[PDB]
Amino acid sequence: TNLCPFGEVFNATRFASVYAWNRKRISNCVADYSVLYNSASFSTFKCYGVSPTKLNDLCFTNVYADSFVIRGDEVRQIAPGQTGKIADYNYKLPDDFTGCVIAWNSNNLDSKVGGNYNYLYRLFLKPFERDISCYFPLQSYGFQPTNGVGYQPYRVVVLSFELLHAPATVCG
Repeated sequence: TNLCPFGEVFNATRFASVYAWNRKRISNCVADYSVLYNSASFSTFKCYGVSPTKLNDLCFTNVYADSFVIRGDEVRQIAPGQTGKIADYNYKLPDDFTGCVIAWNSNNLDSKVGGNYNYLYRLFLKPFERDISCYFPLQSYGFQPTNGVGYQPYRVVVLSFELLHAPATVCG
């Protein structure tokens, strides 16, 4: 009864840029979701399609966990059926969304005094596109603890749940 390894998913020291977002497939383990509901420390807990307390009693063939870091104000840009900077250039999301969205503060880790220029965004998609490639069309965020709330570095993970013709691999 090996757990699904979410300690390196949530408590990774370095995530990725939003144009190179880290997707990790999760299969063949047991996963606990109610402790992620009752962690009581996430600035954004939103679960689409299905309630998070009842997710512990469900089974899924494949999970895709997508991880990136965005600004403050555009946590509201994570929805299906909308427009936005992330929604057009960085991470577009399909309208049939049964996965769930967790975001939290990372001013403590993803920013520092004097500027954090770690992360990169497409300043110049279809759903689930990771776009790799006279200006260069990309820019870098400027991250300070003295930056504003909408300027704050937040970490976002997105859980995509799939049922296929395979037998079920991830349960609770």
